[PDB]
Amino acid sequence: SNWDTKFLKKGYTFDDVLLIPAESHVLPNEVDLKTKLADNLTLNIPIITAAMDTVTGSKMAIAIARAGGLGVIHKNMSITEQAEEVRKVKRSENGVIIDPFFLTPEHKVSEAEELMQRYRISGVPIVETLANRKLVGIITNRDMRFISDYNAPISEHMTSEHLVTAAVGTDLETAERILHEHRIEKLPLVDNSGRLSGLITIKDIEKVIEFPHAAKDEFGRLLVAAAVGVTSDTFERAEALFEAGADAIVIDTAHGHSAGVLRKIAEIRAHFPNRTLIAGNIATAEGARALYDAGVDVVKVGIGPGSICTTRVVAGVGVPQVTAIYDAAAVAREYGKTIIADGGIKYSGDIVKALAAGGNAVMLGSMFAGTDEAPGETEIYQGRKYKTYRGMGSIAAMKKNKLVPEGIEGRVAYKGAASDIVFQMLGGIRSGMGYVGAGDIQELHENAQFVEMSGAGLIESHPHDVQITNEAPNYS
Amino acid sequence: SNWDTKFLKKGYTFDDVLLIPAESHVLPNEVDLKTKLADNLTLNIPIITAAMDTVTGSKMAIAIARAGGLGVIHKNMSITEQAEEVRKVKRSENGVIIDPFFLTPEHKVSEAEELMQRYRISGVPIVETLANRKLVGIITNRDMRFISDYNAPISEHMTSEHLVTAAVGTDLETAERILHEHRIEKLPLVDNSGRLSGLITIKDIEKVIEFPHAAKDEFGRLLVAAAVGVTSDTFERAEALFEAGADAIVIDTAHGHSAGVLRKIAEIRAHFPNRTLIAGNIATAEGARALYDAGVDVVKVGIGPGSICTTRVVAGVGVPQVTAIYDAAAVAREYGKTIIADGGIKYSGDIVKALAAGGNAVMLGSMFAGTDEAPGETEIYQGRKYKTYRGMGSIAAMKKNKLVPEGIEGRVAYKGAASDIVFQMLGGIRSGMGYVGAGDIQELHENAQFVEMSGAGLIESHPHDVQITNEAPNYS
Amino acid sequence: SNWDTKFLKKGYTFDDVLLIPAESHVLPNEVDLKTKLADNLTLNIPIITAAMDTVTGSKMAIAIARAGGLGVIHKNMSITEQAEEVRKVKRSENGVIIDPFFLTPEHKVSEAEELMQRYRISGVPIVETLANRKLVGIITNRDMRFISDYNAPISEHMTSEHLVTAAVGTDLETAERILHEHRIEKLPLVDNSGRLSGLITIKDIEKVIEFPHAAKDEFGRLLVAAAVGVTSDTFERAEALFEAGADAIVIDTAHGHSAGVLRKIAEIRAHFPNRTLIAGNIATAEGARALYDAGVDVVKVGIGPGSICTTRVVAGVGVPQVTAIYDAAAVAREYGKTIIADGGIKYSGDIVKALAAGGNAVMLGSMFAGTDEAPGETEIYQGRKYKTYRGMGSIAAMKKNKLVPEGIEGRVAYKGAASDIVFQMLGGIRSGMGYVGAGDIQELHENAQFVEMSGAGLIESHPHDVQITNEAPNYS
Amino acid sequence: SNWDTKFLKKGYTFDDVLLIPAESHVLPNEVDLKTKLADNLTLNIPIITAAMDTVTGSKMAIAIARAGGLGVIHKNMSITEQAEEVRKVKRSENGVIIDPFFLTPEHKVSEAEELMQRYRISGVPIVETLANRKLVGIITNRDMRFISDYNAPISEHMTSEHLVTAAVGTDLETAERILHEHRIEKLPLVDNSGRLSGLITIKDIEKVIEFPHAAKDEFGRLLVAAAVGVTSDTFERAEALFEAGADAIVIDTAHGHSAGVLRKIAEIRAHFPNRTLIAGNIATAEGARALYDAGVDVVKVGIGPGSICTTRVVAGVGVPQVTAIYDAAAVAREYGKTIIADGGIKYSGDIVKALAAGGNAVMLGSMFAGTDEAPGETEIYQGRKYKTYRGMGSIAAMKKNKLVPEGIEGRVAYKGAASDIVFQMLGGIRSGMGYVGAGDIQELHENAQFVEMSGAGLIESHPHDVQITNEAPNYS
Ligand SMILES: O=c1[nH]cnc2c1ncn2[C@@H]1O[C@H](COP(=O)(O)O)[C@@H](O)[C@H]1O
Ligand SMILES: O=c1[nH]cnc2c1ncn2[C@@H]1O[C@H](COP(=O)(O)O)[C@@H](O)[C@H]1O
Ligand SMILES: O=c1[nH]cnc2c1ncn2[C@@H]1O[C@H](COP(=O)(O)O)[C@@H](O)[C@H]1O
Ligand SMILES: O=c1[nH]cnc2c1ncn2[C@@H]1O[C@H](COP(=O)(O)O)[C@@H](O)[C@H]1O
Repeated sequence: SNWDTKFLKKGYTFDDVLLIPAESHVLPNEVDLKTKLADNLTLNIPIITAAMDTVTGSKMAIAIARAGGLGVIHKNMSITEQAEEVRKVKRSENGVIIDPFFLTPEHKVSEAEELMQRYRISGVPIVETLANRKLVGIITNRDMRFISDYNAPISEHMTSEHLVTAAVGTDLETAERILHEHRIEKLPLVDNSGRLSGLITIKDIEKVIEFPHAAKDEFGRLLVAAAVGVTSDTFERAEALFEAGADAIVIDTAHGHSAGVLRKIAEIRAHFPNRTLIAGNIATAEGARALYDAGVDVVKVGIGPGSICTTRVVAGVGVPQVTAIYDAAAVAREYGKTIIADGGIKYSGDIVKALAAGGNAVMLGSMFAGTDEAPGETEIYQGRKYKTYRGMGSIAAMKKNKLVPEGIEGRVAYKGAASDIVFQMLGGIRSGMGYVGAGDIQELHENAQFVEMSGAGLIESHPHDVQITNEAPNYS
Repeated sequence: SNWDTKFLKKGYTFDDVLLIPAESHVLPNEVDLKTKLADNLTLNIPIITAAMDTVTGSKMAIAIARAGGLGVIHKNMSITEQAEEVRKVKRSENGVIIDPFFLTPEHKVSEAEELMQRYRISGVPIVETLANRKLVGIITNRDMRFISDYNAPISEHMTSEHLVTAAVGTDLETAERILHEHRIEKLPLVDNSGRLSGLITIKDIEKVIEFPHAAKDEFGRLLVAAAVGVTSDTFERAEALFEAGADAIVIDTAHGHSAGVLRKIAEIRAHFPNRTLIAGNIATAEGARALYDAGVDVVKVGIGPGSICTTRVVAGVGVPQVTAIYDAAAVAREYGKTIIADGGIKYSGDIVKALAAGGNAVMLGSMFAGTDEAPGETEIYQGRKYKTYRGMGSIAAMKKNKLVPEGIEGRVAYKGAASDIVFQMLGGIRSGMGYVGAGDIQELHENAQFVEMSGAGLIESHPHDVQITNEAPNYS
Repeated sequence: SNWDTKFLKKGYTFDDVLLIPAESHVLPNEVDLKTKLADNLTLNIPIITAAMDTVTGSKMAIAIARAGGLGVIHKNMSITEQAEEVRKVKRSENGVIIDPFFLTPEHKVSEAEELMQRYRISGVPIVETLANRKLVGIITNRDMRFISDYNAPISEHMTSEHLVTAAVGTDLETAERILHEHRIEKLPLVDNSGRLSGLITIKDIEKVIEFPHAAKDEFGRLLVAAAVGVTSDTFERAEALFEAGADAIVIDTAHGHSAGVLRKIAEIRAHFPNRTLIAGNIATAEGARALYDAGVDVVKVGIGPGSICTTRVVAGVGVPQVTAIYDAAAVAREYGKTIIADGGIKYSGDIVKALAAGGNAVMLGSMFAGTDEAPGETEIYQGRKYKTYRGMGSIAAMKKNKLVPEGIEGRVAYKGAASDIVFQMLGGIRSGMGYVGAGDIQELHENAQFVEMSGAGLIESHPHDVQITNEAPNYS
Repeated sequence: SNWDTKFLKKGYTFDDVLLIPAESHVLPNEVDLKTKLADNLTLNIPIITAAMDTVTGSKMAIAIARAGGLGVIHKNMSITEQAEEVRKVKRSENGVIIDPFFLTPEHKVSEAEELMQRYRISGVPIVETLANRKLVGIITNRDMRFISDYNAPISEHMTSEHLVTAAVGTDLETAERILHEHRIEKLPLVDNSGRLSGLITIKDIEKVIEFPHAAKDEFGRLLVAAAVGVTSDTFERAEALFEAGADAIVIDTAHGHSAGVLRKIAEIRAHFPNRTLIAGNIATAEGARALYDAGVDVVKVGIGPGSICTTRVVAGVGVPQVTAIYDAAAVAREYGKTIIADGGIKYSGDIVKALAAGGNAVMLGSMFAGTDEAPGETEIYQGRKYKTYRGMGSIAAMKKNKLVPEGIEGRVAYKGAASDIVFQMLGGIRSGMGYVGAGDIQELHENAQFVEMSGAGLIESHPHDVQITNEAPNYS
């Protein structure tokens, strides 16, 4: 009976501690920000965007991946809508490197314009038979503008020129070379039998230049994760997401230490033995252990620290985030697995503390909530523009009247491009890691130490006794 | 001499702790909210409304009982007024299942309309003799509208039809059946000699449907408690209340660890050996022990935590509520008795903490203070409507000029129906208990543990860094 | 070297602790508020008014004494002015019970009106010779109105009636009897030789009725203390004050643990071996010991807690008041001497904590600062009236430009009569002592215990979550 | 692995502690404020002005030195500009006591007016040959006004009078005597061969009177320090500064516990074996040790406490200042070296705490930021005048767009002359040291102790419950 151990212990939150400076042999610009979450999941920056309908849609998942992070597409939409959202992220870069779009000569140019405008593409590979996939040509914009009547076989108006192709598996470096020698923009990839396997474009090559640290899969396509809950349509949902290309699924739950959740997760794992599973939230060592034991690959920590979260107020449950991460990370290392610090982070400095306490990555909602990419609804008050930001446990989100919320509905100032937000936080992360001499996150877990501060020390830590009219892009 | 133990120890209040999540095998919707306070007192929800003249009158006592709770009628009124207030609660449902109203043929229809409008009833059972109680008929509204001159014997204008009755003790299920077969709304209950014992109505049956979790007595009448102090008119008051139907009395005192209070309580118990006694406030283990030893059944904990309480400021006395509940609950279990956590609760989450620290029920004042049912006086400021809320130790309350107050006078925003307030708090209670895996309050005492948080952790616990224009019905 | 004990320990201030309720056998109205500070100094209430030029002049010293307390006349004025201020307090009640005013027949009625209007009196005892003091008569208002030309011997216009007198030493009870039988208002007291020793009046008898708990000396005259510093004019000042009637002097210093102060105090004691000495401020056990060892009777505790004090901010020195009182009171009991808790008290509850931590009395400045009696200057802002309140270490006070202040200049709202302020605080003191069961201050030191509270607990202790538009006379 | 010692310990900031009063045998006006930082560096007051482009230029370095302190000229300017800034401080008093300005008869009066107006001087010593330096005369204002055409040899218009001189090495006391007997204002110093070595003026003698406690070098010239970073132009910079007269250089770094910084410092020391080196910031015992071991003479402590500093927020790194000073001072004494408490000081009381925790001097930025001398830019808001104050890590400062700041840009109210600010802080320092009985800073380290206070105690420490409309020059 814990009646005699009713008051267990004290917990620390980001504002109770500071990282202590230490000898350092690594400059901020040379710290390694990569983090491997699972065999299949390694990110170039320890940053992940929350699965919230006001933060992560395909645009955000695309922007955070290009920056080297991971986006988790929210499940507050139909399985079909969420899967298509996921496909959009996979189709972004090297979109058709595999599983290309294509039509037959039989089809009508109209159908070609249908998919050229639906998936927004300059050309459509044309194969003899949808089943044979033997490349016979390709229809392009130039072709569509020359064409008068679209109600005709895409054949009559074609490109039966001397097809220039490359073997399956040619990389971007060699394709760029081939595209340059032939003054072309699209390079179809076919096997030794002329069967179409995919297509490489000049843009793909350019995007590699534009976003050098993008987190991508084996095919050079941006990584993406998607969330699902523990309901009757979970499998259906999970299989639709994986089939759309998801590199991992996130079983998002309010209480991950629930028998039911553990039951469903084991069933999900039993069905997807190879896939990467990230699971719901816990804030204790046993909760992390229960989830790992259930087959999860990555455990997300966080009960109540959310900016828009009212769990601690309405249910009276939770644990200060720095302590929760730490207690859970003790198990993550026992199992040689990973953890995501989820919530309560408001400053770049908080990210370094969350990582130093044992996190392998942090999930951010509030910090991205008002960007160009975030799906939130724009509002104007006092002339300034805002972006709605609501907890998934709020009334509006839990919608299709109030029905016992664990979160609130709010809004945050317009922040502009997410790439800028990310750039500001990485600088703080690199500086933080430079101060404690951590060349990589591993050293951070092993060497970084905290000094506890009081409310006054927190005051000293923030700028004080000075009137600020123009704030820093990394401080309020 | 405690001079060497002047600084005894540290105390915790609701905002210093959080309940730690734990493995759970019970969903929120299946947690058991019942709580037995005494052999005679079991509630369907661990909620009780404060004995304050701005919170609990008969309307509130009726609403909280229908929801499964208990209302404590305040004593800031004459003994006669408080007793009638109590009768109103007993007469609400199955109001005349026993001790029915009745008149004789002799009486004048006028007297019948007198009691039909005083107690608001559609019919008046008519007996041959007030002493014989032999049912001879019943006068109804239809009868009153047909009647021209009321200054006449209720006989001349009557209902000497074929009386349809049921034996004493027939339950609502069988009465409903009888009422339906005879297309009637009132079913008189008589003994084998035709003597009237009570009456069952169609509404009674309907109210059982409308409020399925109502806390009721052996007769299916809503439960109710009433408060009394320790003065010379206490006995007179207590006996008037019990005689009106009170299921328990609350000896409400500022300092329950007083020799005088203990003296009076023992005298009250010596006189009412069977009755359920709930007693004044204490905040220590010895105070609870002194009261239990004096014969009390349920001890209420709380010295100074009240929203409108100034005891800690003007007298400088008190103890942080979570510690007080806990220290007292240690004794409650030694004696195998119960405790009510009284005051300082502002959020549904606080209720779960109060219960987890050892409370068997919580008493709420502020949270109900501005509802439809609360007796407070309405005020308008800035266009919005408010409801006065004053401590019973304030000047105005202590009235029939300032006379050394231990509390203040205030007001709170209009909250609408109390049933809605209750519904919001139960949801939070069920979620809280779900997180720690407590299927019932007992498991809550035995298994739930607290983690201590600092001021910063409290900040993290509440929503932050987000502009809220539309709040949740369960958070501010 | 304390370099290894640089961080000595933690200190508590009034807002860190609460008194724990305990069994009680004494009602608030029967608690004993008396406190003996020294053989010569016993007060009826443990309250003393600060020696500040904006708080204690003769009017305040008179009002607090009538209530049973002690007033300390400030030294921010000439020795002559301070002594006369002191005489005014002694002349208030039984003003001429000894050392009466008197003139000879020789004098001119003009001189009689001079002193009748200077000291405001209805009559002037007239003696044959200033040196003989043989009562020959008495001139009264009635006499002055009958008199046309004042430039004449008070003899020509006289009262050589049958003198009614009483022997030296007759008390008020017997004098009242004599005054009543002779229908007179003034009763001269003479020795067996007709020599005038003093005079008793009807008012004196009435004032005993009006203020039953007044703190008075052996002659039934109100008690009074006066402050002096440690300078070259100290002796001159101290002897002028004692000669005016001071029952005690207060050697007020910023740092009482100074070699110089201890030197001067010992010299003051060596010169006044019988007198009651109260000395400067200390906040440690050794400081209290140094002062006691120097010959002081009562030590006042307090370095930095003052509402208008900036010592802790500008010098960075001080110790939380509850800890200081306690550390010093440990020595006070070793020496069997007393302590005054000086400063930082803002609520009546704070008084009980200060007494419970070891204080024998508390000195209040801020709480009396805006009363009728306080010498502060009235100011009007937003229509409301204020009363200036400045620390004696502020610039303005240290005046005859800024010259390195240890305190600030401020103002407080007009509070009305001090008797009302006192009445509100005693009620809280009696309630506080009732809760812990302390029948007298001694039991308070021996039995009362503190429970430590956090910032949150402090929040819980004060009224919260309620809009207050009309405050209590004992809370803000 | 510190993974098991992740939460190292608690840190204290100025607002967590208070100095405890102690027996004292020294009055404030007799405390010794001198502090020796190095063999070559002893200040008359433990105060140094921050190397910030909005706080310390030559004017400030001049004012703080005259007061007995040390000014550190910031490096946010070209090496040439910073060196000239430094020369200005050396030329202030006894400006030409050595290395005097001079011209030949050959030169044109025009060139004489060029340097008389560039360096603002009443006269120009004239020597036969720039290489011989044999004094032949001196041109003065009177001479320039008599002269019509400046395009002529300074010879034609001269002062070949009977030259009055003094031997090299004559002090101000004897020079004053010589200047007085000859009714002259400038006294050339020449060797036994008539070679000019320098010049003493009446003003120099007057400035000794005007600023009696000025911190000066062996030649009676004000002391001055200058900052440099760890870059490729450091040596060039350091040698330019020393050559301009710098008495010490400050290697200012964000993280002084960096391998690179330690490398550069050792190289700087290896090159300047005699010079006084003050180095970057650390907040740990090892960091101080690493720097001392690298050859630094004085270590400055402080990571994150700055008013305009955001290091703790954006990087999440730092340590409460009182703890940092103390941990570092433990090493300073092991090595018998010194420390400068850098940042987080807002009140004079904070200076005493910083010194008591082990500092030998404190560096102040914010407190001087809006003075006459501070280089900040003036701004007007609401009619009042402000002075910009920005962290050297802010965007604007890091300028020649945002580029990952560790500090912010702000402004502070106009404060008037710095001499007044200094005067207010010394008074508080002397009072603070008087309370703990510290006759000098050494006793402060050895005897002073701290008592820890809570948030409430901090409240008690500051003025409270009083409306202040006119603040003290030493408190807000
Ligand atoms: O209504 C809610 N209640 C509790 N947690 C929520 C709610 N909505 C989102 N969250 C979680 O809390 C985190 C808050 O992130 P933040 O806004 O950056 O602090 C998200 O990643 C979600 O896991
Ligand atoms: O004037 C008063 N002083 C102290 N306690 C009071 C006073 N008036 C009511 N109370 C008590 O404090 C509780 C406050 O409940 P709350 O407003 O919900 O926090 C009530 O149940 C009463 O027991
Ligand atoms: O300028 C000042 N500095 C420090 N203490 C002061 C000053 N002026 C008065 N005091 C002291 O502090 C106490 C403050 O009382 P309060 O205003 O009731 O808190 C007075 O009794 C004096 O002993
Ligand atoms: O942008 C910045 N980040 C961190 N420290 C800074 C920055 N600018 C100046 N400082 C340092 O912090 C101190 C702050 O002094 P203060 O304003 O008096 O608290 C200065 O002496 C510098 O060492």
